[PDB]
Amino acid sequence: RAVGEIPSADNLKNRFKARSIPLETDFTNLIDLAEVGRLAIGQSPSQQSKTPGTGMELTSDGKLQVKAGAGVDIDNNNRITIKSGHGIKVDGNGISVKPGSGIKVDSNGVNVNIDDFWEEIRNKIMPKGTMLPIYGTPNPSALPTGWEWCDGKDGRPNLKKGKYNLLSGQSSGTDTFWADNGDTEINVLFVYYMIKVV
Amino acid sequence: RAVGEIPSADNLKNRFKARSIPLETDFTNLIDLAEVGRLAIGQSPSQQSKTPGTGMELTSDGKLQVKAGAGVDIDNNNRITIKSGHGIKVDGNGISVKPGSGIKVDSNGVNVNIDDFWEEIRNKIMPKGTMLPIYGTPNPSALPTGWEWCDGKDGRPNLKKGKYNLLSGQSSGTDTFWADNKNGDTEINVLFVYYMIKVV
Amino acid sequence: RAVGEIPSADNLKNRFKARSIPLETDFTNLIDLAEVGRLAIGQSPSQQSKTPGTGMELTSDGKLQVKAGAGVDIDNNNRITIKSGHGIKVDGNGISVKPGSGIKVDSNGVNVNIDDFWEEIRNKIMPKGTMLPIYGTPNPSALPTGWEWCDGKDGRPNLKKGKYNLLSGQSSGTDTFWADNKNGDTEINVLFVYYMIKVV
Amino acid sequence: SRAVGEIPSADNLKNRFKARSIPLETDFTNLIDLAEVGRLAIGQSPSQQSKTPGTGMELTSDGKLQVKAGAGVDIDNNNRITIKSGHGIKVDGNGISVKPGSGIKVDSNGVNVNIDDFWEEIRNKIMPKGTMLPIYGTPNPSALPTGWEWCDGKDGRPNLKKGKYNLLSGQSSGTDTFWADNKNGDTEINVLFVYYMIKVV
Amino acid sequence: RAVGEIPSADNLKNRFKARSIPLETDFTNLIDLAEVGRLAIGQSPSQQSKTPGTGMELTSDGKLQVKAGAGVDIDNNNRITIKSGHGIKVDGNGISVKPGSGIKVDSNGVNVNIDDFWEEIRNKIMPKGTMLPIYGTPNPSALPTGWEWCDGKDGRPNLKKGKYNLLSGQSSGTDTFWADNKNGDTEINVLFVYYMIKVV
Amino acid sequence: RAVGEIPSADNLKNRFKARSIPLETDFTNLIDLAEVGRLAIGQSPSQQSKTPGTGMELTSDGKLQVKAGAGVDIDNNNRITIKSGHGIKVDGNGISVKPGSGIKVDSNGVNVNIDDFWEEIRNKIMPKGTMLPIYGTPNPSALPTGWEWCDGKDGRPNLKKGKYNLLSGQSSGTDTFWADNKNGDTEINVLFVYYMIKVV
Repeated sequence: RAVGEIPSADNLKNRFKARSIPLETDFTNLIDLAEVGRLAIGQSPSQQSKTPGTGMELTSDGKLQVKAGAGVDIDNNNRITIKSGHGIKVDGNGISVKPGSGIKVDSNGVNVNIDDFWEEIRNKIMPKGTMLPIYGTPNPSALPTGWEWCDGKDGRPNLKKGKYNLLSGQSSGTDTFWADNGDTEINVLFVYYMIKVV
Repeated sequence: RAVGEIPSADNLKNRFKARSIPLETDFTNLIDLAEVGRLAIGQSPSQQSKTPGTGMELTSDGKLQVKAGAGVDIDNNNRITIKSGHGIKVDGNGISVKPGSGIKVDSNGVNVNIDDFWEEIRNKIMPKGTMLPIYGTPNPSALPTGWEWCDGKDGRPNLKKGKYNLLSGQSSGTDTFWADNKNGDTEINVLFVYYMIKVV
Repeated sequence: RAVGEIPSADNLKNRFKARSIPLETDFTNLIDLAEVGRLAIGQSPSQQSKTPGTGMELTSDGKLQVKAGAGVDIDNNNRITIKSGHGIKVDGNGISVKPGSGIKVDSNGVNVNIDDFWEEIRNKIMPKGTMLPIYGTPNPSALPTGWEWCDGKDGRPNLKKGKYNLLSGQSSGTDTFWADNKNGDTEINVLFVYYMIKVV
Repeated sequence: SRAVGEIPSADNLKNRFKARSIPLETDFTNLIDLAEVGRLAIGQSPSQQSKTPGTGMELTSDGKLQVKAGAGVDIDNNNRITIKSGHGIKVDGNGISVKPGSGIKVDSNGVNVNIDDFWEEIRNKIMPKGTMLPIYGTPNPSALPTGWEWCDGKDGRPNLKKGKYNLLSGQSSGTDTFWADNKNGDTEINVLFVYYMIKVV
Repeated sequence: RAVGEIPSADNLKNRFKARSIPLETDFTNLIDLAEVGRLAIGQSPSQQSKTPGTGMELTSDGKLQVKAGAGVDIDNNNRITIKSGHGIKVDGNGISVKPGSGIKVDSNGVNVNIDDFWEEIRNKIMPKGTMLPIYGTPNPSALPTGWEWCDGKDGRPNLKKGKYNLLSGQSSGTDTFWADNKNGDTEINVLFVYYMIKVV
Repeated sequence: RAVGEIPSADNLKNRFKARSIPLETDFTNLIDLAEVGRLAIGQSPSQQSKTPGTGMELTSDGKLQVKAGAGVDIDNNNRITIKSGHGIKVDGNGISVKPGSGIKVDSNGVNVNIDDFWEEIRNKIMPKGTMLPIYGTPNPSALPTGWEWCDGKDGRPNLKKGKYNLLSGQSSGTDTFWADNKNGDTEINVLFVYYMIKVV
């Protein structure tokens, strides 16, 4: 090397000196960029609390992930999903109620459906063999399910066995008696008796 | 520069040597600081499985985020929410059952409310025009809703026509027969009751 | 130091130069490594949008975390759980329906249980002191809950005071009339029945 | 290294950094020792017993290492070390030599006396102008040395052939004669003939 | 540090990479500068002959110094000086010739000075008591030093006894003879001279 | 790596920034140390003249060495030595004057030695055959070298041939004339001497 080509000591010293502050600046930036990862997982000495954020944990090998609690699960594709218990179904419509006996679910919500249980309630209220009179101007209202007119058939009392057909208390069986001219008028209202067969 | 001032060769060499291990310690720490990020996303060569943690995925441009599955949604404010189907409402108070007909929902849970349907059950049991006798010590219990006394008003039967007012099987209209208390032979006992009739 | 030990100027130059590209690679790789964490929280100048990914937010001290919306809660051990409003139970078995009055919850769904409310429906339909006749082909059928036979005991009406025991409209009390079997011209049929009365 | 898959492991990175430490330590040790050479050369090293330039050398005030000239030594116009010559001495391309003056010749045998420059002066301190000497010639006299002539009467010279007998006599100037006999008398005088020369310078 | 302030990866990468060639240039120059002193002492792997230059040697502790040979000395003040032997003086005027007997040294050079030895030479030539005739033109040349006239004083011969004063014989003393100037046949010619005599 | 071991960012930053000044000191000192060699050879940009110091030059391969001028040589051992021309010799005693013909060198300096040339000077003054009268009483001084007594032997003249023995010009040979001591009228004085003759 030609000695004349080489710079002055002062030039050389200043070329070294002039890199100091750019270096400190680059390294400061590089350290802060790296610190981001540690802040993210909440393990930085500069944080108030050395713990991950809401709903997160750290695996043994430093993966930041969802910490699942009650009602939450992870499916086969590593997706966050809902664990369903009794009365719930989870499908593509989301979380919905599973209808059982006497219930029907719809856009109005969870609804009662009497079809499944009204007969059981009737049976707890009125026993087999209960008789009820129905007033009909000419005609009585329709038989409700489980009931039959008292027409004599099929084990059923006959209540057209005369002009007058009356119930009397506290025995089984039939009888007749005769009346009619006297001092005492008895009024009668005609009805149609039905009987609970079930 | 005055040559007397310049340190010895050993001072100088020692000054350079004394920084080597300090430097090694700083670069080690800095590299391990940098690595944390790559660990967090499950992409470190030092991890067994190079996959994000539970519930998580990476965007194609490097963001770590939740991966929503069945019943889970992301709302308009990027929050994690629940998707409700039929019979479920989701709001401020949380996930609740939406009450429909015959159902009331409170802190005891999902409850039957009979107000919405008991009448319908009654009508399946007891048709319009049903007549029921109520015994009254003097006074009968009050009418249930849908019932009236058989008092001869507004088309209803009049079971107060005379002293004795009996129901008889198996037709419509009224009639009368006579008993004779002077020269009668067979005693009939009678209990007075108050008949009501179902007017719905 | 003996001067013969010392390498050529060109050897010394070469060892310095040979480290330039390696050092550049190292610093390149360290910068990209440390970038991963900023990419992950969505704060990288290289990203379209400087926002966390779906479902995530940044705290003020730089933590990446789940952004909880409607139905979603964070428990005491920092877990993402469901917030249950009315109707809903959340526990180890998951999201279930909480059963209240008249409801039973099982593996078939939400079911109605009548035992909690059928009696209130009965009472809406039939008041205390209602009387019903029961035809017993043999004996009668059995008594329903809340009822009793009209056997004259405990303030109940005595419907076996005689041979013939009839109900009549439209009062309280008892009485008797006499039918003329002897010489009466009109037959009356009588079907015997067991009257029960509702005591609640 | 945009894609995360391309970025080396943390261990590999740390090992690349660690690997350079000792090579760096070596390189700097060598560079420092290379630099120290100059400081040693001028005898200013802390590691040297005496903080002085080596034999014959000094340092200028702006740091140059140069010769320190003492008695007899000079620096010429082209900055060359040379010899400073006083009287008797010449210094040129042939080296240091002796400057010859009067009566001296210098050659490879050394300094020599050259009588050509002074023998006449010595002669003149011994023998005055006018000195006459007789030369015996068996027939002929030896040849005249420089500065002498025969006494033949020319240019004011004594004439010693005027007669057959030409004798010198003390204690005057001039000439004269007296008569003897060739055969008769009582006392014989013997004569040897010579050739007289005279010093004319 | 607020993450928005931090530069892009790429920006940082260019900041580091831009220093490479400036650094190489600086180390190149600094090594070349260091190499100067090893070149100066003739100890450089790039020099054909690893030897100090003309006139120089290295001490054992690495000082670069003059190597003195014949005629050259180092004085007490470490100055390069000439060593002088017989015939020579070294002083402020430099190297000069020291004059001895019969020598004068001046700006013309080394000269013979006959005053110191011409008398020795005369004594080797002419013995004490030598007589020489001086032809006077009337008067004779001056006496050389060491000589006196033959005037008859202080034991000098008297060459003015008579009219005729001749040298003779082969002996010592004086005598006289008588010429027959009256009757003689043979003329004898006489030239007069001034005899001087060497008295040292 | 356990993330709890890694120090704070401010700690890491401070460690890098701590070294900045020490390194500025070290490189400054090292640059100054290297500069010493360039100063020594007088090639330093901070020197007024980019020239070697007094009596020095640089070889083309960069060696600092003595620049020999007139009088000065470099010997086969690379030593600075004196170059000797005519009249000078150089040896263990240094520079001295070399003695030739007619010259002796001692501590008094350069001396004329007449033994080498006085005979030549005699021969330029007096030729072979010169005759000189010596006065002595009763003996002459000793013969100088190169002379003999005129005693008639070995080709020399016989000046003791008679009672009186005179020299006469201007010729060769011998003769006799007669004086008259009885009758002569003219007195001649004679001084007796010893004639010697130069036989070289």
